[PDB]
Amino acid sequence: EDAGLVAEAEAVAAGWMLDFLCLSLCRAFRDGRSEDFRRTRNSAEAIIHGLSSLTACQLRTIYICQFLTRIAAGKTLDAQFENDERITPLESALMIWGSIHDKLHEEIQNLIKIQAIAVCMENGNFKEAEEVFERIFGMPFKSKLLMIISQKDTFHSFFQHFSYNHMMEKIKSYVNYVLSEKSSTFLMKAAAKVVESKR
Amino acid sequence: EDAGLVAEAEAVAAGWMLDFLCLSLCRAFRDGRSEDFRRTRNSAEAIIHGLSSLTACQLRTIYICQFLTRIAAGKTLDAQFENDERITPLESALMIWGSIHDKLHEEIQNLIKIQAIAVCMENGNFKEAEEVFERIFGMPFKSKLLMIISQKDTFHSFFQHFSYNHMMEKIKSYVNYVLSEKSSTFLMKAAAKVVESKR
Ligand SMILES: CCN1N=C(C(F)(F)F)CC1=O
Ligand SMILES: CCN1N=C(C(F)(F)F)CC1=O
Ligand SMILES: CCN1N=C(C(F)(F)F)CC1=O
Ligand SMILES: CCN1N=C(C(F)(F)F)CC1=O
Ligand SMILES: CCN1N=C(C(F)(F)F)CC1=O
Ligand SMILES: CCN1N=C(C(F)(F)F)CC1=O
Repeated sequence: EDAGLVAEAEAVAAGWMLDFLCLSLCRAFRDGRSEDFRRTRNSAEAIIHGLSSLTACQLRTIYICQFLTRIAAGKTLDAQFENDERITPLESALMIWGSIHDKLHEEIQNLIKIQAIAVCMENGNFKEAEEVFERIFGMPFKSKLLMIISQKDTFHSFFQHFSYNHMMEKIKSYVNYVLSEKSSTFLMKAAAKVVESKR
Repeated sequence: EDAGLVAEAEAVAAGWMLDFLCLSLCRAFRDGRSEDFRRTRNSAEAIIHGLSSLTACQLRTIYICQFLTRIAAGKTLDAQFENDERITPLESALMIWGSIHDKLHEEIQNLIKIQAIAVCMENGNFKEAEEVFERIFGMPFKSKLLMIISQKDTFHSFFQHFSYNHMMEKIKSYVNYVLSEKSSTFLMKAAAKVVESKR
């Protein structure tokens, strides 16, 4: 047995597992299956430790997984992430997005920027909403948005175009493109072939 | 797309990933690669959540993984496991082993029974050594073993036959049999084929 060849095969399999888990995470996110998403994300983070050197495609795959994790936790009331990063999950999703269709990219970017503030207002945390606003936008629009937060004007018309549902719809359209690109990756294709043979 | 067929294919892939991770864990245990073992074990525990119904073979695979985890942590000074289970890792390995070659099975069983006491003595925790003895053996041999613990006779000749190294050697021989049985499982075989094609 050659330890070097065994290690290379383990890295090849880690690559296959990463694509399979990204495809699973994308489907769980699209379907709103939060518990399945939570389990798949735990598996993706563990499997990613099996790769020490990533290709450009593999880097894109791990950042998509990290991005969807932060979007899925967008309205969380758990302070552990913010205690570590000193920013909210939607702000972290924005940092990832900023690296990784320029029109769709810009639309998602602006929806996340506004919703990073709006989810704080929805949760009744207006001090955090103003803190998020200062980190993102620290202009008449900026003054209007500052007045909205100041007056706790959670249902201002500004949020009809920049809504939580519009952010989720645009992100899900992007997820459908990731789903198509990865739908024929090795592991899921072999697994689907096994299932189709039993019917 | 059929959610039912997608879920079935995810369970098929979880089965393949479980066998691959068991094979990896066995090799890391045999090689003494503790950090690789730690990462592989984290991946196996996450992947196992993708199966809700296990076959008899899959149950054997998860219990082998759980068993080797407790053998690998046999000399641990971390109290979190004992705080939860109120037993030591070697005692938990014994519980799993008791369910999972009757001669080799009995030899491993008795080596773990003695070493569950001996690792406590090695660590200078003789109160735990006596507590482990009472849980396992609570007879002249029992009286001799009780006197050994009482006198802190860590290097008594009794431990030459029932040594830590003999326990690890017998367990590694059993691990080599698991390694052979799983060496041609789907995922590692496909991965090895990819690596062999690049040379
Ligand atoms: C319905 C959209 N959605 N999907 C989520 C998860 F967790 F499944 F990815 C959270 C979330 O808001
Ligand atoms: C940086 C840690 N991490 N890894 C993640 C994933 F999904 F890629 F495994 C999500 C996440 O927060
Ligand atoms: C699910 C664990 N987790 N929480 C994160 C965030 F930001 F979404 F809250 C990142 C991360 O790894
Ligand atoms: C050398 C034998 N061995 N392997 C171990 C691990 F962690 F790699 F599985 C711990 C241990 O005592
Ligand atoms: C019962 C939790 N657990 N799962 C393990 C493995 F390896 F099977 F994933 C080891 C372990 O202690
Ligand atoms: C590695 C985490 N862990 N520790 C265990 C033991 F018993 F070995 F200490 C079981 C388990 O799941």
